[PDB]
Amino acid sequence: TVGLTDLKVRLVRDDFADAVAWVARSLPSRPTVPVLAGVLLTGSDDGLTISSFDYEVSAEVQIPAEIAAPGTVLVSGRLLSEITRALPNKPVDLSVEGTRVSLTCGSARFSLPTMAVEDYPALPELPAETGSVPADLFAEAIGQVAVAAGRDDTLPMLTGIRVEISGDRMVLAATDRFRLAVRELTWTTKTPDVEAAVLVPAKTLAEAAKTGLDGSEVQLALGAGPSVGQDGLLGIRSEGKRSTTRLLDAEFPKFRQLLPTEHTAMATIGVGELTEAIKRVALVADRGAQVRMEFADDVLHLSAGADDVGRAEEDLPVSFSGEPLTIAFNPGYLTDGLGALHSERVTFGFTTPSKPAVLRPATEADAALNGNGPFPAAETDYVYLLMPVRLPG
Amino acid sequence: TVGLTDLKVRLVRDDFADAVAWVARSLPSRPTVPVLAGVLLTGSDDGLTISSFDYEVSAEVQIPAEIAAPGTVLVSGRLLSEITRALPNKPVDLSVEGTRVSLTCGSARFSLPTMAVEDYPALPELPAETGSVPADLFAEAIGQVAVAAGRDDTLPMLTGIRVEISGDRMVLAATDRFRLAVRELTWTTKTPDVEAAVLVPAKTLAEAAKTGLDGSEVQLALGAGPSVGQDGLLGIRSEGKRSTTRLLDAEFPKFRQLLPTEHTAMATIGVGELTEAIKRVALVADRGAQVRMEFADDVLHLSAGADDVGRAEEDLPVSFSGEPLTIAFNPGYLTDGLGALHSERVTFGFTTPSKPAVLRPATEADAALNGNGPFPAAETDYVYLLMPVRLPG
Repeated sequence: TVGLTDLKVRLVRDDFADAVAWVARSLPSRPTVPVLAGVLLTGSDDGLTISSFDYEVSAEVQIPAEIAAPGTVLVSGRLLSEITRALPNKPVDLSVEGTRVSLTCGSARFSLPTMAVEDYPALPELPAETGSVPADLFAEAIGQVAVAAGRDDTLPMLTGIRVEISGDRMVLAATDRFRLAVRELTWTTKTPDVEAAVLVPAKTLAEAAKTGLDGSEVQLALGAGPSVGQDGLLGIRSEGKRSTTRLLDAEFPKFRQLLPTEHTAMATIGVGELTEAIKRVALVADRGAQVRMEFADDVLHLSAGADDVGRAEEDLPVSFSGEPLTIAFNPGYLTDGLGALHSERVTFGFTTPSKPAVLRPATEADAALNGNGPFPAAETDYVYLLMPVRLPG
Repeated sequence: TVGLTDLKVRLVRDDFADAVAWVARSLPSRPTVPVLAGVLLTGSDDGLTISSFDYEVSAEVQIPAEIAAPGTVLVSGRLLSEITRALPNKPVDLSVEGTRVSLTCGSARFSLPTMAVEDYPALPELPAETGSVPADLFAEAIGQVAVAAGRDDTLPMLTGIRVEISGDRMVLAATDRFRLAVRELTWTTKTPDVEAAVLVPAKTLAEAAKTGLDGSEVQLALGAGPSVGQDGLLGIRSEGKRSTTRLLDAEFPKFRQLLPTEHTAMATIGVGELTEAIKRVALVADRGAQVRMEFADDVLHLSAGADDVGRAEEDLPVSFSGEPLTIAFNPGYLTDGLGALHSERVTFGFTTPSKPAVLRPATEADAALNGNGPFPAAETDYVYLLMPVRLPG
């Protein structure tokens, strides 16, 4: 709450820099309201609360700090971040001089102008906790799904990652219209028979996955009972670094219907070698490119390029089964999926050279797979559905 | 010379990739004549000559290669570079199919279109050798001087580095109008009493310093006797990688006159600590910045910034001597010089807070320097003359 006192605090660099860092990354890029570019520093009760709010993304962290006089100060976020990033490891003194915010440290001294906290907005209080998730695994999931998230703000449906809860099983899924990534993940709920679904901004969720899921556990807050998701914001708290994200109004397109049941052809090949081959063959093509995969008798004839700029073709061995095939994909999307599998060997589920193709981690179940087909699809944890492209004609 | 035969050659990746690399970096960025974007591959006498010419920069290298049929082929330089950069370590087959240039390697095969070598220009034959220089030391010099080279093609005088020869002593010097870097370097001449001076494009010379002076010695070819420099081009050969650079018509401004004789004040301080302090204090200022250095009683009060965006100040110890001082410089240029010294301790020669300041490596001769002054200037190997800036008023 507002403090009539002028702040006066002592901190340690490491803590202050880490906090100002994680809070600075969550800042926007100088938006309409200049005040939003500022960072809030609320010193009280032996702790310094560093906060930032974007009317969409909230970031807050508290630090142990020897308080000499409480207070609240708003200061340029980017400038604070750079300075703190350049401070020596010596402890940091921080006082207020009316309209200035003196920051002393060793032999260096800084004097930043105080931004009008009077105009600064509030900081949304996070919703009621809904459950807990493992950090590294959760971040891995967000990373695997966000790969196929739409990055055009003119199509909000794709701009987000759908987070679904159903007991101790949640489902993350995003799509860019051509690629559709899905990932099941088991967690812990505080509402036993909770079932809900929400669309989170992919950029912000991925942003938190890179720098927020730093602890051993990550708390997810959406609500309680019938109010799960009703709050309209998603809270994420880990290691005292708690952040908020306003949800997307648009609803996610029905995606489960798009997942094939049976696969006409199936291929299994090493991720690394395939990726290298795809990049190699792609270098010939220009920006607008196309990787052609001709599956025949456990051999993949990976061709591409045109007769004007040049054409490339590389032959690789493959554990193939089913009817032969000649299917074309986008090199970028294909590389994206292969890189998101986080597996040592990839399995492709092909239906039609014009219908979508499944990319999922290989399983020893698929190793014992030979016949004419069709073949049932496996229930892998992560699946990447890529829409192929047209062939020369 | 033109070969009626269609080329057919076998090489090893490492050699071919290194050659195509060094020759590709010397290429322009798709200039007026598309043919210039191509790379020349002349296979003859057990060797493949990879060449490229920009009507200004020439790059040529020869590789050992099993020739099955000689020939000459022109192919897209960037495409060749990327492909060769992505080839496996297996040997590389290279044949010509009329209008195509098939390149086989292991399981991968490429087919690039042949560019019209009929329109390709000649490759300037290098001038008569003038002498030899140590590689690492020569590159170090070019790097130390090029730091202060003008990068605006609308002022050719600054666009180059002046290379002067006088026996076994050469002098490299460049200037950007505000910073003026000079470097003396001893080499070996083939024309005993040779004396000449030339202006080389700084971008191209630095380009060669990063990737051309790779051997133990670097040969410099300008001419012989009175024809030294008359050729109009500079040849540089090392480890069979020989390159040419067309000289600049504009003449270098008289710079020796600008070097002060006596210094009113002198400072000696560690490079690292000073650099850190300058960057720290600079973060407060915006793009258009200014580092203020107040030298007083072996203490440097390094302040900067304005009362609107903020102001910083850091106090450092210094081995100072002479009249006190308060001088301002540009943070970028100052950092550039300090980084170009390649020394552990820097010595500043100050004359007037408005006149240029000298930055040169510190010497134990300066360690025994105390008095009112003036002080004579030392004849260091490298000197960086920085023009200060105006103070608030």
